[PDB]
Amino acid sequence: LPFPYEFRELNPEEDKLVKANLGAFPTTYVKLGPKGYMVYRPYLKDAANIYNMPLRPTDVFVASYQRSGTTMTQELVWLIENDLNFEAAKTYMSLRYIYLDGFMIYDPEKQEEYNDILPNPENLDMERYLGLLEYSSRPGSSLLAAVPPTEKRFVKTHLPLSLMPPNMLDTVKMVYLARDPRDVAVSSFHHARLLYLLNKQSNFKDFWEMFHRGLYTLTPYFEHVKEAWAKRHDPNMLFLFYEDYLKDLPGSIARIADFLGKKLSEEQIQRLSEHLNFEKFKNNGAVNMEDYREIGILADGEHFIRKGKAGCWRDYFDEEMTKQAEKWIKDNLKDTDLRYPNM
Amino acid sequence: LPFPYEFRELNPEEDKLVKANLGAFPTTYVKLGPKGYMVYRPYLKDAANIYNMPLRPTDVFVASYQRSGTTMTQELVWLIENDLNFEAAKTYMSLRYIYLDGFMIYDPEKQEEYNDILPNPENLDMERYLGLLEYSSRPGSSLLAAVPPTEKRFVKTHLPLSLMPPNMLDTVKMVYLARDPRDVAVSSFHHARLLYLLNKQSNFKDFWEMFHRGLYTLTPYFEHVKEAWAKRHDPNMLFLFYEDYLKDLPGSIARIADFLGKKLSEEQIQRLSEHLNFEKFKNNGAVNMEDYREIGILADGEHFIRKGKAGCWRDYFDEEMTKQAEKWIKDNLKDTDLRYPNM
Ligand SMILES: Nc1ncnc2c1ncn2[C@@H]1O[C@H](COP(=O)(O)O)[C@@H](OP(=O)(O)O)[C@H]1O
Ligand SMILES: Nc1ncnc2c1ncn2[C@@H]1O[C@H](COP(=O)(O)O)[C@@H](OP(=O)(O)O)[C@H]1O
Ligand SMILES: C[C@]12CC[C@@H](O)C[C@@H]1CC[C@@H]1[C@@H]2CC[C@]2(C)C(=O)CC[C@@H]12
Ligand SMILES: C[C@]12CC[C@@H](O)C[C@@H]1CC[C@@H]1[C@@H]2CC[C@]2(C)C(=O)CC[C@@H]12
Ligand SMILES: [Ca+2]
Ligand SMILES: [Ca+2]
Repeated sequence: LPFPYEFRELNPEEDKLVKANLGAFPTTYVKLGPKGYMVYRPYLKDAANIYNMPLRPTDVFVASYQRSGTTMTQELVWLIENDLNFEAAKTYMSLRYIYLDGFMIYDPEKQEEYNDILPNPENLDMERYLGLLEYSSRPGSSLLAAVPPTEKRFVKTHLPLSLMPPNMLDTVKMVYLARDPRDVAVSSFHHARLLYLLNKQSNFKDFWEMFHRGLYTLTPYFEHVKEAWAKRHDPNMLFLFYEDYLKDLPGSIARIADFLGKKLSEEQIQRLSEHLNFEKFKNNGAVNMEDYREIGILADGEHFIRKGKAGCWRDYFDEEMTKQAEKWIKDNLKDTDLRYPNM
Repeated sequence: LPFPYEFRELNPEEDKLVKANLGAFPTTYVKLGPKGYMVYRPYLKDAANIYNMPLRPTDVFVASYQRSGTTMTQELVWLIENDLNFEAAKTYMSLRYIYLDGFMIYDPEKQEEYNDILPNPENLDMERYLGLLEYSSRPGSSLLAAVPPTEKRFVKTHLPLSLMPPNMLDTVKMVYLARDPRDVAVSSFHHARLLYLLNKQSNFKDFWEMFHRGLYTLTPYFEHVKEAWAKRHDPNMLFLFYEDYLKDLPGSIARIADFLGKKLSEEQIQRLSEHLNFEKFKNNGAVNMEDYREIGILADGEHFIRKGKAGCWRDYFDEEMTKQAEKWIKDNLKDTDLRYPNM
């Protein structure tokens, strides 16, 4: 099966906005497909392979537009499939899951350019840093095909459904997370600050400008959610809202367990929910990627697991931005049954 | 005289490293003085008293950074002062010497927490175990003041000179032992394993990391040795190298005897050297503290008197560690006349 998509460069206006906020970061973008999904240029080298990647009936995918509850979901899905063996789950999440599209953010051609975004390149633990860069050079497809058949493959991706094998849900199970885009925006802003992707001179309004305009990584945001929403009633797709994890963690866990063919005891569900307690999780070395800070690539006062709250976007949007966001959500939810819990 | 030192908590980075290797052990550390000597928290309660402890012209101290030849030296110094009465030396070394700072490793506040580091707490001889804990609760100063004036006091300590009465050498005699830090590191690692101080999951590279970085008990290592080295000329200080005990035991014994005001016969020196034979000493119940194993607090395959060799650090350091250790020693020996025999 051939790759049915053409890519396109950003036009002058789009390129101006993006550069003004992300120009310092080495990697550039291109829009892919008819919906114009923003992908880091390096994604193109593995695009056809991903679209045609061989799937296995045992594969399990945790998909979502970034910062929507992926990490939490991965931990839950992993423990449940592995009979709540919390002990075995103490290994790095990055070793337990393959980040299908994680590679695209790195361009080997510009290797020398990446350390220049760091306040102090000199403090880097080079062995580990170069180690990271090498891993990031490996296309997702290869990482997946590498896993032996007698080992259950856990996949993490932020890729929209239209870029992966169509009908994939006929073979694999997927848990897709969606979150209020406004909160997603604030979390993505900080995430961007965490890894030095955003220009230090840019602020949140700038980021929000790129975001709702479909000029940030893997956006248009709504097209992304919509594809998954449409596959909501499929037996192998479990569409969940990040907000529900907060309002009723126990309840979400039951749904995930059932979706995976497991019946947990009220006690087991309780044990899992406690394990997912924000403070405890935020301090869980296996999932917070704090070891990245010892390597030297994380910014001061930023963490992968941040605040873990819903609705905090009100502390970042001014009157104008607020209305602009309302109109935007309004327009994209018009003539669809998609609705957010907290909205 | 007031205690001229302030203490300081470990900063986040330092605390992370330490905890990762010693966290399971109940007792915590703090850095003391301008040099930042690592002391177990409980040391603070008796710090001022030790700094101001009353000394006696008959007192004799055997000092050193741990695992540098203290025990051997204690036996030699004791026999020589007691007219080679080998018979009277058959009593426990712990009863013949007061371990000035031995107490700091135990915190009565966490009494319940200590037995939890044992594989089998249930096998403990409780009477003796609680007996140990009680003795360990007594500050060193008190143990010393307790000894009657008509009895010669033998003191053992791993405290640097700057923490004891300044000018102390004006009253007491001290024999200070120094050993190649690399070998000291390997011996301290095993010692740490012996008493269950180190996390069972940590390995030697981890320990060596803490060690040369000044994050282990009574380090910075070089500052410790340097203080004693500077007083090497004083008539009441005898600076010796552990390595010399191996290359020329008879020769070291003569120096110790002369330092103490005793003239031994070539035969007496010979009798002493034989008494200090590694195998024989390692099996000497009065100094190997094997009775601690019957109590139940020693780890399998670990002993106080281990290999008794010099240079064996080469079997524990990999190429990188080796260079890192070379640079480190290089830097601390720069602009000083301090030199190690085997180096
Ligand atoms: N155990 C947990 N409970 C609640 N929120 C959690 C969590 N672990 C992570 N999060 C939150 O999930 C978001 C990250 O999403 P993802 O894992 O998909 O990248 C962050 O949102 P915030 O930035 O709002 O804090 C993060 O703090
Ligand atoms: N009679 C003896 N001859 C040689 N080395 C001895 C000895 N008695 C003890 N040692 C060694 O001295 C070190 C202990 O030092 P200290 O008494 O100051 O704590 C240990 O080093 P190793 O771990 O290298 O074997 C130990 O085996
Ligand atoms: C590219 C970048 C961020 C830019 C540069 O510092 C190199 C690193 C290499 C590791 C990457 C990281 C981005 C976030 C990634 C993709 C992860 O979440 C795991 C691997 C991480
Ligand atoms: C604290 C600890 C080790 C931790 C715990 O098992 C209690 C014992 C009590 C006796 C201590 C021992 C450490 C080493 C000591 C200080 C000696 O060398 C003699 C007394 C010993
Ligand atoms: Ca560079
Ligand atoms: Ca206990």
